[PDB]
Amino acid sequence: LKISHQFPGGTIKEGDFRDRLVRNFAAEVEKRSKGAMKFEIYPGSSLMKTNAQFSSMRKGALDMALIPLSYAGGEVPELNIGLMPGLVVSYEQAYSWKTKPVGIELTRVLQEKGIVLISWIWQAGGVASRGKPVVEPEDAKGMKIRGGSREMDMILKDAGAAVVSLPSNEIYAAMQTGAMDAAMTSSTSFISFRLEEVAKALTTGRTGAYWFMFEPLMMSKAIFDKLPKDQRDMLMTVGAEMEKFALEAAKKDDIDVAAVYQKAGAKVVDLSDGTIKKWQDIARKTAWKDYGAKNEGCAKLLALAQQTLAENLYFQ
Repeated sequence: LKISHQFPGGTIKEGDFRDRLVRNFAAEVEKRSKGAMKFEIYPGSSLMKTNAQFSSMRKGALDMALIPLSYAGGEVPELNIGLMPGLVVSYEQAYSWKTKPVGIELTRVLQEKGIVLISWIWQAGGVASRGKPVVEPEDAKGMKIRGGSREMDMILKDAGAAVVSLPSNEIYAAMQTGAMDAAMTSSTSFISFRLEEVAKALTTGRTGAYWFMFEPLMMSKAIFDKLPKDQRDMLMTVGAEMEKFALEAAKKDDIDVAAVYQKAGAKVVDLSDGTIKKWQDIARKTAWKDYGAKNEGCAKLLALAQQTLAENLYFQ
């Protein structure tokens, strides 16, 4: 079975946690299945381009991939929820989605489009800038910035930025060549794409973040459904186990990224609660409106996601 992703390749012990994750997944499924299932890992878009992975899975042309979900928001607008500030406020709350109505609905929508959710993965982010740190939304005014998704970019546009769309594996080159002023991506990516080589400032997620992206490990439903039940169950069981690994790895990178950039000479700053709320309040007026209005499926997912915000405040 092939597993494709856009991130740098490494080993089980060392590298981009997403690459490590899928190698641990493969290794554990292999161990448990005793050779019945074997895997081949294709990092760094070595199998196919980043934007071809999702559709290939849907068609059964690609077995598995780990991809930012919202990259597919153009063909399936519902998926734009994968990066949309204000709906996710913490890792605990974001992972809680899985068994709640919002996660059940997201899973249902993906199944209808030919996709199985193997591991939930959420990642906090930040902003790297070729000049001043981008901290407050108003800092984006007049800058050209890659937000990472339609809905992140709708917020940036409101703030007066010009926005640029590209997959994160293309950030390094775009920053290098001055095609943009700043880029948002995950803590892990800031490290693995070596963006300290092409920026002077980093705004981290150490004291919280407004940017959280869903980057799940997924599998073609056409392929998954043809496998024997015992193998299907094993993929799902091991898949769920990977989520604790992703949780711990993303949090560690949220911290470690700061030291990487400091040692490289960058100006490194964090986000206050007040600043984070400013970005989330703009999201409600812009992104949430754009998303909810797109189709009834989006409206439904937005409503269900909002319940998890209330649960986070009012339940224990």
